[PDB]
Amino acid sequence: MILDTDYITEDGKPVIRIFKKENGEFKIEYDRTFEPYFYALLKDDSAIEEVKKITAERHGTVVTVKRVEKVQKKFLGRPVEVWKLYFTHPQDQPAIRDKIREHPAVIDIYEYDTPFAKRYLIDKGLVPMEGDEELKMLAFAIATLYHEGEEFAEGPILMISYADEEGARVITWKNVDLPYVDVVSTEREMIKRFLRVVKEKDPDVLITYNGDNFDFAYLKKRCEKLGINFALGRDGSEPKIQRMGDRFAVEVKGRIHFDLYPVIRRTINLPTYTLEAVYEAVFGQPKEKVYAEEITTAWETGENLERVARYSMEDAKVTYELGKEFLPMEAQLSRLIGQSLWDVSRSSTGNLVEWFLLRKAYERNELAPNKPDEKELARRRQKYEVKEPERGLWENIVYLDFRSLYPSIIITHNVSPDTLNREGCGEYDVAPQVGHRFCKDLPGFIPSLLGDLLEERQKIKKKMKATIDPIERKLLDYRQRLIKILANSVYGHMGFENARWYCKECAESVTAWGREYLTMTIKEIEEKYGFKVIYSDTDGFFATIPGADAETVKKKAMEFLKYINAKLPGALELEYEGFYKRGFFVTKKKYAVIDEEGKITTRGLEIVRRDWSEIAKETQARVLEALLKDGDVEKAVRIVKEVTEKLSKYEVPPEKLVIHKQITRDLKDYKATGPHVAVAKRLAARGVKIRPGTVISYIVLKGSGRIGDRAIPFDEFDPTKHRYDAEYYIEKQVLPAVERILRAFGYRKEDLRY
DNA sequence: ACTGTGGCCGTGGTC
DNA sequence: GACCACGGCCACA
Ligand SMILES: [Mg+2]
Ligand SMILES: [Mg+2]
Ligand SMILES: [Mg+2]
Ligand SMILES: [Mg+2]
Repeated sequence: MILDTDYITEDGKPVIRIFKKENGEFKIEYDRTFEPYFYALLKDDSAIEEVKKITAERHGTVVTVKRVEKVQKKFLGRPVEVWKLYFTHPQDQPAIRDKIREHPAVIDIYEYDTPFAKRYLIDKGLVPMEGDEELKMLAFAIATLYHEGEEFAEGPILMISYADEEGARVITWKNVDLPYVDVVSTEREMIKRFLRVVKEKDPDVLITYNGDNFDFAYLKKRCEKLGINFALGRDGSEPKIQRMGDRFAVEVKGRIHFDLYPVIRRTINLPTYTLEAVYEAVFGQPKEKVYAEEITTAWETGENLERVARYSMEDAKVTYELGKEFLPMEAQLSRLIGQSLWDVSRSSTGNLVEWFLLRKAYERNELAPNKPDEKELARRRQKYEVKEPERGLWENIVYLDFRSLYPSIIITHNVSPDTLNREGCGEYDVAPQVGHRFCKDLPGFIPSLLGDLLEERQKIKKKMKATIDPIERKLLDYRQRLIKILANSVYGHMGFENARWYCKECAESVTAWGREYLTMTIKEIEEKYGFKVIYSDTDGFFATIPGADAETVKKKAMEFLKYINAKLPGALELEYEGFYKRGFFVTKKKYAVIDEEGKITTRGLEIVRRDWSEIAKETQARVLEALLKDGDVEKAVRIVKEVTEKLSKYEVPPEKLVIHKQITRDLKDYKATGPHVAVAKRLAARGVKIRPGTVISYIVLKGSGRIGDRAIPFDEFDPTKHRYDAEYYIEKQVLPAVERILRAFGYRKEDLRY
């Protein structure tokens, strides 16, 4: 199994290293014969000699074209003759590529900015993370001594914690009597102890959380201060800082630094991304947070240091658990993209798509088109630009959707930049409305690879059902799901402004075909099957037979699938997603349906909005049940009049009136002072410490004037000298919760209260 | 350019 | 009345 590749330099020449793990053994393969290159397209094939003589300067040396060779690659669908230019060293290219491009006889240059070690992976057809190899993993965290006004890492590192399958431990230079704590003399001997542990365990993977920006940079600054060779690399090197945009990232040679933060940040969407919040979201169990000022106070007074020891241990432990949870998916992703786990764990699929396409382009000898320049990226920028669902309560609803609508469209009509308006074909498909014509004589680049992807995904869903190993099944699943994402990302790439295979005509052709096939499918189910489509968005629809039992709907639906799938061209295929006993649809992307087993599902309808109070969420839930499990609209509206009256009589437990709002920043950085902010500023003066991330649990008291002036914290609430604002919780919590739901039923806000 | 972007919204509060 | 800061949805894996 290939972990990664880099290169070093021996006497000015590049030496590819290939870090590998085979049969549980770590190996470094050296390749001293791989040559950097890029392509050039010339006005006349005779001007090659003058191009060979183009020189530049890097450092105190002359940059020369080592050698050239004439090759034939596909470009815009047809074979072309281009000159493959070779050089001595990777770093030669950025110094001479502009001189070759500025040459008059050179029309353009291609594939000139490919990182040398990633180029090696593609040309040699190597795939990271492929094989059986069980990777050894170890996670680690640090706890430091902060003081406001100090430079970064000016204070020492207090504790270092690690965690693996053998447990979680902490190393520190103050005596803490706990069985998972090892005590050393100094911060120096602590960092040295950590280095020994890592060398001893020899992990393939080091897992951090924000290690790219905090942990390694702190360990670095302390190691330079204390003169420690922080030789975490398997080749004796120190961790290496790479800059990815304004972002910083850290690699450890021979291992994989898996920083969880960039992976979590694009897989789940949370208000803030603390380790504790992420562990909560992923595993449901809580994690206590000890703050910088608390850790500093504890270290200085020696009090409650065991609490900081447990927090350090927990940081490591949950980071190892998060690592075991999220690495296999990312490993499958890198195997699919054909790039390193280090790389794919730090980039969005919209950008990983180009690496996948670029590998496909090499596999099929297709000259990759260049990324756009500034003027071109300007012309590609275009401004952002469906019938409202049917009102009422609907019963016996089925949802039918298209299997990979946009990918199937690309494959069925051979949509691709290299097929758009290709002259001299005998068969074209014409896109509705936008009129673009795509050749059908030869398969296109994008459709051909999208076909292999969709076919692969189908094979893997079959092998999934024929696998008893739950580990193997889970990895197959990850692969199948990522394929679906990658195919859609390939469609999206065709519309991306910075995309190499950009093609606006291809993209708007695909949406045009999508609208045509969707409206067609709806017209067929209503006209020839008596269905009524209730709701539709892009690639699926809800529908039922008006006035029909459940079985008649389900059976007649499966018949429509046989009918429409036969009528549909090519890879266009409709499928059956689910049945729903009842459901109502408010507006686009806002609806509620109930599964026969009772499980209710909702689209953006607010149900966990923490912005809201328990009294409002409760009423919303009860209204949904009376609407979907009971079908009584009047029972729902009765519930609303019951709760609004119970609030007005001060008969609702104040505990259900607490509004939990998160403070996002420092109070000094708040321009508009809202109700939770006004409580936070009031608490800060009384002596409390508020900080970015604190939660304010407040209640609104009865009064005129600003809401913030009547808001007190709930632990400050006394039911005998405080009266809550019943009108506020009626008109601005419960009624706004249920108004949009019951406006689709013709009930106006004035019909829901007292 | 996922300690960022894009789209839709709403509300508390100056001025 | 007019406008803004600041949050909540849905995407971006
Ligand atoms: Mg290029
Ligand atoms: Mg720690
Ligand atoms: Mg760092
Ligand atoms: Mg190539």
